[PDB]
Amino acid sequence: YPKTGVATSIVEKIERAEFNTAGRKPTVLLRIADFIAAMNGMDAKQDMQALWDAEIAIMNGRAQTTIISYITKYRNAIREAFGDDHPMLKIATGDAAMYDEARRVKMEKIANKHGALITFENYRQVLKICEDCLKSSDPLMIGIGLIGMTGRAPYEVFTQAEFSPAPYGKGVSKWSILFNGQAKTKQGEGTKFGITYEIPVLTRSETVLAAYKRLRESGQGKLWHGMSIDDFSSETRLLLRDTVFNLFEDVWPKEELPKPYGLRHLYAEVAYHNFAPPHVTKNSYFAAILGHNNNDLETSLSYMTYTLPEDRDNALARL
Amino acid sequence: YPKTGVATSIVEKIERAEFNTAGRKPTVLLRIADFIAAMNGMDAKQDMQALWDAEIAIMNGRAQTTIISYITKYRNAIREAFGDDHPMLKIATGDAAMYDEARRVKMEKIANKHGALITFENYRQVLKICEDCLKSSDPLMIGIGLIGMTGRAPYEVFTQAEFSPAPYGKGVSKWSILFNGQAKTKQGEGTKFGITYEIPVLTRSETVLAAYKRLRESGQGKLWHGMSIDDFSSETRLLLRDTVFNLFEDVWPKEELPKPYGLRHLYAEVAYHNFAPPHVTKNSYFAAILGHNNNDLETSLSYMTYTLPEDRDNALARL
DNA sequence: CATAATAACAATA
DNA sequence: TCATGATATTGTTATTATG
DNA sequence: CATAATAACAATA
DNA sequence: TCATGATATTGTTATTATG
Ligand SMILES: [Cl-]
Ligand SMILES: [Cl-]
Ligand code: NA
Ligand code: NA
Repeated sequence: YPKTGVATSIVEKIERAEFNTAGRKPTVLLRIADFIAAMNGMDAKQDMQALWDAEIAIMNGRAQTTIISYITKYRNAIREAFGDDHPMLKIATGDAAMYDEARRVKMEKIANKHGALITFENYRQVLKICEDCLKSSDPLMIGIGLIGMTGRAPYEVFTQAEFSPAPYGKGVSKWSILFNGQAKTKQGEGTKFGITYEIPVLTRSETVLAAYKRLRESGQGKLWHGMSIDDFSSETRLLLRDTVFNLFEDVWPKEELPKPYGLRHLYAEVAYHNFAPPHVTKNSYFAAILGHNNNDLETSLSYMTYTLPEDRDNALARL
Repeated sequence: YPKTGVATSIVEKIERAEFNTAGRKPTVLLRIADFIAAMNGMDAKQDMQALWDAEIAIMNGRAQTTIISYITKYRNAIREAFGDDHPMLKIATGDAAMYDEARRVKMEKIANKHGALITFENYRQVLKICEDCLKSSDPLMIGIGLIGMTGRAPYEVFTQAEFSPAPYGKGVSKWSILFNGQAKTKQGEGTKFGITYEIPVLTRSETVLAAYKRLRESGQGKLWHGMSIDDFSSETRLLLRDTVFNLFEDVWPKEELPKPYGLRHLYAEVAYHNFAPPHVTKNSYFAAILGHNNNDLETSLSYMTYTLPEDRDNALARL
């Protein structure tokens, strides 16, 4: 328990923002910096409570998810400046009802999607487009194609993925590769953090591996590699978004706009349709190929979004 | 907040047990009765804590699930004698780690089953046997057949089920009926408590309805109707168990012994295989036909236990 | 000289 | 299963009384 | 006289 | 997503500087 410290990343972001040619003012980051600064020398939890109450009063008007995210930012700043043992971490948090309601809403959305799956009629054209993106010389395109083919998250694909040949007996597997660099694990001991596991691919493994080699050895590929989530977001998010919008504009199901992470969802589906052994559930297979926490099947629920046109067809054959 | 009261059901069970021709002594019920008796006049929470600590010390040696169940019994007794506002309800409970570990174990079991589904090779013979049980004159048999065909829980089937014709446009549906009397709802406002909803049946609806009419109008049927869970358990559980063991001894998959609730599991599976529309997930369909809480998909995980031989076959066709 | 009856004991949803 | 701090079911076995 | 750049704002897993 | 009290990602839009 120290009473002194500074949140380096926020301050650096501000000082970096002092040379902005355009864009918003970093007001939130400013408030966080001022918060941490005012925290220095504080010992009375009453004062801490008052401060955090001021901050809470400021965030009034924002959306629930937004407020939650901001709270996450504040807490990470506190951890960065003062450590995990600071008492403010017992004060600077959301009220229980907030997280309860967030959970309720999320589960409601998932439950709604499960009762109204979207028919991905042109999924073959999408997969085709990704496979075409594999051969492009534009690193972004190759990345998108890799999101489509390996089903790895954008951050994983662009910043930290490790793809390698998967041994099939005494040879190399054609329809699967080894992957390392799972994201969002939070370094849980039951997670795939630092674990190399085998995943299926929706095209020949040679093409995937080669394409990833072309991506890594690229200039933008060497710029991307090792990036923090903020760096990657600020650098690529909107461009990737626009490019994805434009690529699949006319083939994506009209119930929704084509977003990058959708390619992950679809992947799972297609993968399950083609490679899943008969002794496993859809939840279990999703959980396996997506690299989820040990013994978890609940996260998989979030990925059941589409239904394949053939499944739709023969589910109408049986009737 | 009163300090006086008696748990009527326990005492009545004891006084009823005073005329036992055979069987164990009601020691647990005795301890609960003595507990409630000693609670009378208690005002100091320290004393309450000491008492419940004595009880906890007694239960040492039992299994975790057992201790949990016993705690449930104690709490229900406290609620019966003193009401929901008694402070002992804040003391007479399990420590958080116990329920955490229970959850962990349960989820681990489910996750294990999801990665090793059992091939129900002879499920057609089982369904056939149930359909045969529908025409029997033995009410128990009819009940079993109804567990197999309607997929309703034993307690529901024998004690409180309300089956009725399901309207299909301007007529009666052949492959579905209306059901009322959902169990285990705990009267949640998002549950099917007191709700009549439509369920699929694995044989013609006429046969089901007729068979249930023959069951209800029976003597044992009129004895069963309206029974508490304890009454039904003590009256029927072991007989139903033995009969179920004997009926499906040679056709049930050899990975497990044939238990009544299995017929529910299987039901779901078969139902999903035959009736599920293409726009819904297996989780959602299970949740729908099993009558689960609103927006819940997690309970359905517990019912994915078997895999049908045809699915096994064509999952090996695709390979 | 042995079996059925009962509730403890236990696991599942 | 409903809620996420537990309860309500379903499943198994030791112990007891009894010509 | 208008567009791109940036971080706020927001939702998903 | 990992844990079940939240965090780490991915997705959207208002605001700002700038010949
Ligand atoms: Cl293909
Ligand atoms: Cl059939
Ligand atoms: Na919301
Ligand atoms: Na256990």
